[PDB]
Amino acid sequence: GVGNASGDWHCDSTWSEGKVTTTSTRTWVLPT
Amino acid sequence: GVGNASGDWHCDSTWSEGKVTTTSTRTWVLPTYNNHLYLRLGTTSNSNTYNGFSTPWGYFDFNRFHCHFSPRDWQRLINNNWGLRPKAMRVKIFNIQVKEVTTSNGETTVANNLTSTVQIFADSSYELPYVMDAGQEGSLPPFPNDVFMVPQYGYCGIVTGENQNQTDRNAFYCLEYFPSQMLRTGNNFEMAYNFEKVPFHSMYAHSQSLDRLMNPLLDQYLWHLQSTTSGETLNQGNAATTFGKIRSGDFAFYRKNWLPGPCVKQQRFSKTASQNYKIPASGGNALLKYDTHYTLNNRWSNIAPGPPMATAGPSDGDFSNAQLIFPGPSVTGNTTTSANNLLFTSEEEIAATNPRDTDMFGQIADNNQNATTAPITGNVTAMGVLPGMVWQNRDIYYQGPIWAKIPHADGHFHPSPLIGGFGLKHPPPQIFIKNTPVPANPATTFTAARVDSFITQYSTGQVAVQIEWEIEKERSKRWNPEVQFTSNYGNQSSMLWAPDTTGKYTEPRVIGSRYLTNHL
Amino acid sequence: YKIPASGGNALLKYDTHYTLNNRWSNIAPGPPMATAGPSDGDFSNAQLIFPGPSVTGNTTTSANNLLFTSEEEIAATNPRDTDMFGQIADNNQNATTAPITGNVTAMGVLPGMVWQNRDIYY
Amino acid sequence: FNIQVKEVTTSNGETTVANNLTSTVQIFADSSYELPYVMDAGQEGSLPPFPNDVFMVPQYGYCGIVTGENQNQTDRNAFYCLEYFPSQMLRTGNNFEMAYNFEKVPFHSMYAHSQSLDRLMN
Amino acid sequence: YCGIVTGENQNQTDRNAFYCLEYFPSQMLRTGNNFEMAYNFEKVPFHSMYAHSQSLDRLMNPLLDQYLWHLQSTTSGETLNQGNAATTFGKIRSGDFAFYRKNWLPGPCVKQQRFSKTASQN
Amino acid sequence: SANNLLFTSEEEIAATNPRDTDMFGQIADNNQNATTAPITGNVTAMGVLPGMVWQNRDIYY
Amino acid sequence: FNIQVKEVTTSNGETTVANNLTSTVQIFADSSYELPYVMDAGQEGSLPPFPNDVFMVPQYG
Ligand SMILES: Nc1ncnc2c1ncn2[C@H]1C[C@H](O)[C@@H](COP(=O)(O)O)O1
Repeated sequence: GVGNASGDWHCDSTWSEGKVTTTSTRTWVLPT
Repeated sequence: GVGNASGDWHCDSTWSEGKVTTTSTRTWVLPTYNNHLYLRLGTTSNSNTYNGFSTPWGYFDFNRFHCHFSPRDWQRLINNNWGLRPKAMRVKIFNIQVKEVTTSNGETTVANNLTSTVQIFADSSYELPYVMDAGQEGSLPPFPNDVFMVPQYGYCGIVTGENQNQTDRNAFYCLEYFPSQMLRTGNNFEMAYNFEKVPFHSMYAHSQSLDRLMNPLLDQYLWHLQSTTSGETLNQGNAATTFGKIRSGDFAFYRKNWLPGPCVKQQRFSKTASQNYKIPASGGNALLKYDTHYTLNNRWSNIAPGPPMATAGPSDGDFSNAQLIFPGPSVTGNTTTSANNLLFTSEEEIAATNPRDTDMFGQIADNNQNATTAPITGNVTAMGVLPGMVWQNRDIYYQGPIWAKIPHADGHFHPSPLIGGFGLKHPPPQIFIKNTPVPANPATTFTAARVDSFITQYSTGQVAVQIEWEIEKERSKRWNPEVQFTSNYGNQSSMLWAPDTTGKYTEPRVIGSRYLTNHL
Repeated sequence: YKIPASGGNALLKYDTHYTLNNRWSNIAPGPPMATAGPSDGDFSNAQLIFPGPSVTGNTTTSANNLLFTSEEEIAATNPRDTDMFGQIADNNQNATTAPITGNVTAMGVLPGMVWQNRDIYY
Repeated sequence: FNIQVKEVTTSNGETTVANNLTSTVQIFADSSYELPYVMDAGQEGSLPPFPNDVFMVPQYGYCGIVTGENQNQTDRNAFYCLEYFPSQMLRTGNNFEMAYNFEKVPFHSMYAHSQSLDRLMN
Repeated sequence: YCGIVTGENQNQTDRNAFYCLEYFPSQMLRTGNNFEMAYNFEKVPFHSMYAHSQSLDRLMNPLLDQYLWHLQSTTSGETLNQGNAATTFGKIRSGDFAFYRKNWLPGPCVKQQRFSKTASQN
Repeated sequence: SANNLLFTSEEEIAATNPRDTDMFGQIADNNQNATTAPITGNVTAMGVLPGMVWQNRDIYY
Repeated sequence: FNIQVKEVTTSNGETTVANNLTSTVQIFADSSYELPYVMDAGQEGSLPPFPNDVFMVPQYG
């Protein structure tokens, strides 16, 4: 719907003994 | 959906035999801070220098008591229960409305932008520096029908030396690095939290004075030496020493089981301008230097109301820095000449257990007396805690803070905010909020430079906070009627504790919580 | 030294006391501290005094008729009653200015302190 | 136990004493600690050490908070009336009993240190 | 091992004690014999291996100002003993941080003499 | 020469507690009055007080 | 029902009105009779008799 957001802004890094997982979000502009 | 409200406005207090639950709602406005960018901050001023950052984010703060208690409620609470302590909390933000401003020439137009997002996250992890806790504006307003502006979030960084500058140690925390929820109208946010077991705050005044708890009728079975010589003259008399069994009446001499207080002395000033010595606010001898302060890393930090101590009553002509000062209804600006327009908190009630702010802790023999050398007593001003001491904490106030976060350090002793309140290791989390950026029309050919042209927006909605307080009734066996706080206001042209003809609302007096009595 | 029991300079004023709400309350045997042995010729207010068999009335001239409790045993862990806690540099020494030590009389508890409590008595 | 209530005739010159069998003495102990505690400090009245010594029960009196150097009372001062508490009534042949459990408390140290704190090193 | 020393003079009191290691049962080994033992530490506070990135005195939000007021000056001017009599109060504003009432006091403390690594300065 | 020695240091602690050579702070050691000037006392020894927070000395390799 | 919240632009000379869809009007009725009752005596504000008459909600004092 128009009124509902379609995703949450999460940027994160989670570290493991063997693997690290990176996550980042950004806002963008698109011209014509 | 766009058409449906996402929460109802309920403000309420429900009272139980054991627990009272407060609930209040308010409407808020959120600007766009710093045109969307984090800014370094620092000034170097000698006894003030500081360094840090200002953020594009804003936060909700419900740290003042009056946020959750209507005057009457506060009354009900304090005239009936001995202690109280917060148990659990839950918050929710809703009816987000994002506005966009056209800003035509001369006239600025505002219209809803339905598809716009404001982002909220609260951090449990306490990874962001806590600031909600001390001495600051931004808490929801006391009166329900008052809209408020969400405070901007800015944090301080460790300053080394008297000069402000940063070391490698200084750190930068970027709010965008945390995952946060994104809302649009029709979206809502909610969270819950549970306070940790904490000592019930004492809402009573001692009906006994520490120094004398003994039975007036009997006399100790111990003896003390009363006089080295005869007569009442200091250096003359017959040599013999005399001992005497401590009898009823010579109470000041009774050996007791406990010592009254931890203590730091405070300078005292008189509300009557005339009485004080002349002291400037600036220069080599600005007041600051003469007011009790603690030297930290080369910087004077003036001690805030200090280790709880007794203080002159509110009406008294003399007042100390130890007491907290609140504006008072009548005062118009940031500054005022006569202190008759201010409100003073006072801890007379504490006097029964610990030392007075302006007076000393006591006096100690500072010397080994001898027939040829007279005895000298030293005046004690600062006294750290000693085995067997018992003291009372500073009282809480209707408009005083509620909790404060206990510093993450190896050692802390008897955590109780000094400003008053409950000390928590994990305090209600700061809830952050910010309006997502949006972009003005942007150039047709690509440019790497970060975009800087944004549409102007602001948002508004309501937040609702509910706290569940655990309280304990009195259960005293005192016979004579207690003191209780009742208004007692004289005939008023425009009644107190209420909005007035202008429509303004202001709190008349500062109110504590210790009206009920209890013995030691 | 000569000291009266009454008047402007009655003993009370010179014996370590704690000012509470404008009233001197003389400190009872205070925070546990070491004290002269019972036999010793000097005694402090810190020690507890008991009548003793021979004493007839409420008052007596010679303290040889009284009984004194003493905490010599405590000496191993904490400071002496009549002596001080220690002495601290009360100044920043310098080639042109000599070092000054301050005598410390009252000392609140500090991290790492260990002390013994006053003993119990029959 | 073995409550014996006596009544005194008090004739002229001579005072006579005789038992009144139907008379009541009332005892209650309060757990709730609602009455100000006084038993605790520095005072006569404890049972005598020697068993075969009869003793006089102490009279109960309590202190009130004094504000200032001058004695007078504030609203804060309170009055506790013992009759306001429920208490047991006895007559000869009636007895009273009660029990209590101390709370866990640090063992009192009944030893003297054989080492001096300052030097524990080898 | 060290023994408790009474006084400034070394000598022993009855209190001094002697511990003889042979009085304890111990294992006897020869080549080919070995000894082993285990132990469990007790729960203890994690040692802090970090440096504070904030200075205690200022934890507040630089941007806002307290809602409390303090008295700033008894008189006008910047000269210590001259000026107009009136006392002035002011709402603690952003910047006058040294004046912000805080919730905590920074440290337990004992002063220490200071010396300079350059021989000349002392 | 002390240039041949190694010194441990607790600069890091400075954020929370007082400096070794400097004092704890200064207290009003007097009751000011129009005829009598205010005197501040230098505090050298300070026992623990309610609301104090400090760091412990660091460990070393 | 059919709540319609309007927002007014109020340009110069001319005042414009347009719907603001996301706006909230709040209603509660109190059973508990905790608020002083006034509906009862002698006063204008009741719905108009004739059906096709729009009316202005009375202000509460
Ligand atoms: N407000 C507040 N928050 C957290 N901790 C507190 C507070 N007030 C006192 N204390 C602590 C101080 C000691 O650690 C402990 C003593 O328990 P006691 O039962 O008081 O003898 O209680």
